[PDB]
Amino acid sequence: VNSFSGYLKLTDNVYIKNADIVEEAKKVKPTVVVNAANVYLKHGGGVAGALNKATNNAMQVESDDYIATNGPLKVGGSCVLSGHNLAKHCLHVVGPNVNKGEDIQLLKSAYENFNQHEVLLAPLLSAGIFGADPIHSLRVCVDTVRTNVYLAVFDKNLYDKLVSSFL
Ligand SMILES: O=C(O)c1ccc2c(c1)OCO2
Repeated sequence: VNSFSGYLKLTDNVYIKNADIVEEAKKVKPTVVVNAANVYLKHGGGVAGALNKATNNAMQVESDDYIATNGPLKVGGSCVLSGHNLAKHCLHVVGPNVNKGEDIQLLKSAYENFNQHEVLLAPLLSAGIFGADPIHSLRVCVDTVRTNVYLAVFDKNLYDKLVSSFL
């Protein structure tokens, strides 16, 4: 049994809810929250900007030190950093950004990072300002992630379309 409430069960391991990822993290304090990161861990907008704002910029300060030591992530890659006030850990995952011309086949590689964590609160990778089709992102998630994933969707309209169209 876990703390996650109000989710729609899609499969054995994937759950979905219309919720503010920030507000959901603050309520649950999950072991892992996933950030929709870029390779530079520059948390300007979208999910990343919202998560970072909720940490009062501590996520960005920590991320800048990580990049200064390790250099950029790979598209499809990830790193584990602090979850600050939101979670124990933040898994920063880089999905391909279609608005930069990145290979959408890297979306599966991105979701494979979730399999290193038994339970996660996450957004749909490469959705929103990353430019991919969220219906496609949900399909790759279900067909890739084997661990227990609780997906938070920012828009009620998109949430309802994802559920109605789910095979
Ligand atoms: O919370 C936000 O401001 C935000 C902004 C962009 C998003 C999102 C959340 O879900 C995925 O796309």
